[PDB]
Amino acid sequence: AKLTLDKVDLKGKRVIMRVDFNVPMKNNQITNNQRIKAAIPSIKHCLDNGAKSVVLMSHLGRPDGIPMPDKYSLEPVADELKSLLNKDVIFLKDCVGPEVEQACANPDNGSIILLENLRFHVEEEGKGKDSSGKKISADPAKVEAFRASLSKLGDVYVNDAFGTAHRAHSSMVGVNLPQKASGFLMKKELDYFSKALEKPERPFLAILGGAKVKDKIQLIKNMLDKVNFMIIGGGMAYTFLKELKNMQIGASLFDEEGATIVKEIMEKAEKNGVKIVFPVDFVTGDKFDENAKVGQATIESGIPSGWMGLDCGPESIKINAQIVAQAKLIVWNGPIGVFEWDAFAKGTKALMDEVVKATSNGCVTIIGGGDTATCCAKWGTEDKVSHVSTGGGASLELLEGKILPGVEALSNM
Ligand SMILES: Nc1ncnc2c1ncn2[C@@H]1O[C@H](COP(=O)(O)OP(=O)(O)OP(=O)(O)O)[C@@H](O)[C@H]1O
Repeated sequence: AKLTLDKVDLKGKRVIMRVDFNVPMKNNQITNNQRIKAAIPSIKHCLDNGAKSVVLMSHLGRPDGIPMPDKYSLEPVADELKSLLNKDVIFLKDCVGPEVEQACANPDNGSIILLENLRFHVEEEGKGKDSSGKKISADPAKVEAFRASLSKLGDVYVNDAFGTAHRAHSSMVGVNLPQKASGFLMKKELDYFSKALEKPERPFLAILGGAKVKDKIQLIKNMLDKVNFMIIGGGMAYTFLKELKNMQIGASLFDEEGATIVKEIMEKAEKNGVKIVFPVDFVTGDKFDENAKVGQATIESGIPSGWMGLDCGPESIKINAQIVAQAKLIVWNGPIGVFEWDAFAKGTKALMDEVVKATSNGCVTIIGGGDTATCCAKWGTEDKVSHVSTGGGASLELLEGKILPGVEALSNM
């Protein structure tokens, strides 16, 4: 329901665009330009649609409100963008100030400008850390002076940075322009999560994985008000199993605090006519380590002392397959085993295999931006599923029922 890039007339207008350029980079090298490739459609569309200019702002790393051009500069990204675009980019040493305003006042037609790391200013995030790592706070008055500067730099504002739309930062909620719209990536993020929330197709399956239960209560609860089925994997499972199946979980992880909301969750599951499924057998390790001895266990046998459950097993994979294959909409957030290690990634991979199969068969599949979005990368299925969120933190909040400021800041119609 929010304004989008292709619905705005960018004829002869300057465009201030907030994009995701937080790329892994060691020594100003950039070890994965993926996120930079991703923003090109939006920028291209602006040039191709008559934009006088396009001003790009972003952040990279953890400078926490201190300019740090030596390790978190966007400069290496600015000329990496030139390569990818086969067009020169003008890098500005800062993101605000007199120089930055003149440079973007009335640029030559079609020029592309990239401002320095926004987080070099404590006003962007609204918080920070000084020379000794201690937390400092931005002055609400300087924050608004910073935002007044950023707004001048453009005539139309475009947010194509979903990954930080769950945080009301300056670049996200502070640009005051008549039209604030979603970029092509952002638009896609919204288009799909809108599906899994406004009026989902059924059967709607929610696969929730992860380590602790305490920080998934909201996500679990909000999903129970919408889905038909729900699978819970990952370390969480052991908390529910010990509490619902009197299972000896050995030395597996256990969320003591979350264990007290279990019965509250199962209630929710019942009032909403949903039946959660958990593993039934497990792949174990004699220690939380990649090359640990691998063993097997079931709910009945439980994990031996010392050992711990690290991935679901053969019967769990089968049950999972059956349920995945009967869904029209699947939302997957969180692997169901320690995917970082192959000895215990089988369950997660099998699930991926099945989910990809569901996409081919008409099922819309949505993946969380965190640990799950990287799984598609490690196994090239980023183009075999309906959607892979480009932002873990934001997708989690969206799926939790929380308000995403960056989004509500966008214009309507
Ligand atoms: N059976 C398990 N035992 C111990 N740790 C596990 C197990 N399964 C998964 N994990 C761990 O869960 C960790 C992530 O936990 P956390 O809940 O913080 O993120 P998450 O639930 O995976 O969310 P997301 O996938 O969106 O980033 C992974 O790094 C993985 O190592």
